[PDB]
Amino acid sequence: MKFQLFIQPKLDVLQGNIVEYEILLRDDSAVPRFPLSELEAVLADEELYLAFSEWFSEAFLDVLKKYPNDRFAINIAPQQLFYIETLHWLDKLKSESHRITVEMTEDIFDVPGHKRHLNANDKNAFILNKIKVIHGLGYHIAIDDVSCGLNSLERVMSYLPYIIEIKFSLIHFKNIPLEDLLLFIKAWANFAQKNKLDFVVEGIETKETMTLLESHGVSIFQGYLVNKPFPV
Amino acid sequence: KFQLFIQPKLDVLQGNIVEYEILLRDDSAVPRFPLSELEAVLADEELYLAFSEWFSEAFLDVLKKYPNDRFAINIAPQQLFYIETLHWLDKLKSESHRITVEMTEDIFDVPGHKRHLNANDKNAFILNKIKVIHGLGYHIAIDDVSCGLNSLERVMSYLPYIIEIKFSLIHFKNIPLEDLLLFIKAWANFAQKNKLDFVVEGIETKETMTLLESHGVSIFQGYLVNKPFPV
Ligand SMILES: C[As](C)(=O)[O-]
Ligand SMILES: C[As](C)(=O)[O-]
Ligand SMILES: [Ca+2]
Ligand SMILES: [Ca+2]
Ligand SMILES: [Cl-]
Ligand SMILES: [Cl-]
Ligand SMILES: [Cl-]
Ligand SMILES: [Cl-]
Ligand SMILES: [Cl-]
Ligand SMILES: [Cl-]
Repeated sequence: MKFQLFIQPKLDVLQGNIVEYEILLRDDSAVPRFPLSELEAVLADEELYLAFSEWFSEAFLDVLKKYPNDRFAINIAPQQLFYIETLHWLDKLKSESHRITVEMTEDIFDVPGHKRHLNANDKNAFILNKIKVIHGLGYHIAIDDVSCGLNSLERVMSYLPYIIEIKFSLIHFKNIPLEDLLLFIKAWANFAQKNKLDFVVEGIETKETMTLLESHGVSIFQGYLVNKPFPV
Repeated sequence: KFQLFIQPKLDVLQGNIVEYEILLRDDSAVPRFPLSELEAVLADEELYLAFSEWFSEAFLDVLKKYPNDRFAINIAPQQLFYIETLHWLDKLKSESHRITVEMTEDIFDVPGHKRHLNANDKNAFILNKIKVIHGLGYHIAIDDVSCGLNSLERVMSYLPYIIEIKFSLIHFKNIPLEDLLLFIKAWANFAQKNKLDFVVEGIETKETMTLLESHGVSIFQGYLVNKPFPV
């Protein structure tokens, strides 16, 4: 209803090649924005979540068909994993998982009501299990926006068996002096290397910035330029 | 079915008591944090009122017993959606000048009457309550940074109102210390740049301190590992 898909090509900072396309939810707005309140309303009702899920999986499959040679990243909030429908549509798209990355978002949404009786430890176990399942289906799993939301180092550590990628988004950290932010970037870069994970830095304004990040010992990673998403 | 423990916080280098932390425990043969019980209380306003009345009175008894010392209490951000929480912080406010509110990294379910708020409006509502607590003169610490929801983004959002950030080695057993040390150094610098106090908890012994120093963790309060006990 109030929903549509956008794509953001993810462009390598140094040579500008398209590494993958990320899929983004947007509203039907004058100027489309992420539909935060609408997705939360859907997440709070199993029947609406089922309709949303049917829409999303079909629309996304249409995109996969239209670009059959490329990798697609989709965003899934951990709280989505409390609905079996989420895993059911990942299962139905599983012939394409070799070219799909599931970016687990940093979002803290209200847990669907039929799983609210679980304590905090049992909730984390349930989610980790579902991440196991997604990994088992052969999706690449990435942690999105690390050091944001609930994507703290502890969480990244719990997900670690099942992930291939850590993403750090400069955009989420505007007001931190870069020389201060650089120490967190260096920490995550080293973590990624030690654990044979790909490290991605998103929201890099120019190649100038790359070199900037380059002096202060961030050696191995993929950088993505800032660019506007657009309708699919 | 709840009781309070205290954990004296002991300086790693000279062993003095910096402050005492108040910890919730159940009535078990071996007491543990009563996670399920506290979540059930958080899910029901009437039980939360009754728990709040118990807690605040019990904690006030403690304060009277040790009138010269600083006490740290843990508050989960979701407790801020209940007006009762600010009501008892308001009632204890004559002592706020020796109380630290440690905002925990917990992700509990938000009380039902505030679930209608979108994620942005929920964050603003918590931030407003933290402003209030800071306004009452409490010291506010962020507990267990880089755990739970206490990510760098959150710490940034809390920043005007905090004086302390705490990093707990205990939460990160399986990270090789030379890798963990880069995160510790990042937070140590963040604290200095922002004139926050940096605390590293869960230091087993004095050698660790040298390590921390050799890797740019210059100014911090180290705390030893020790057992809490009934108040
Ligand atoms: C070329 As590929 C590893 O993104 O499927
Ligand atoms: C010396 As003090 C501010 O920790 O009571
Ligand atoms: Ca993403
Ligand atoms: Ca604490
Ligand atoms: Cl999205
Ligand atoms: Cl379900
Ligand atoms: Cl973090
Ligand atoms: Cl506690
Ligand atoms: Cl660990
Ligand atoms: Cl320091």
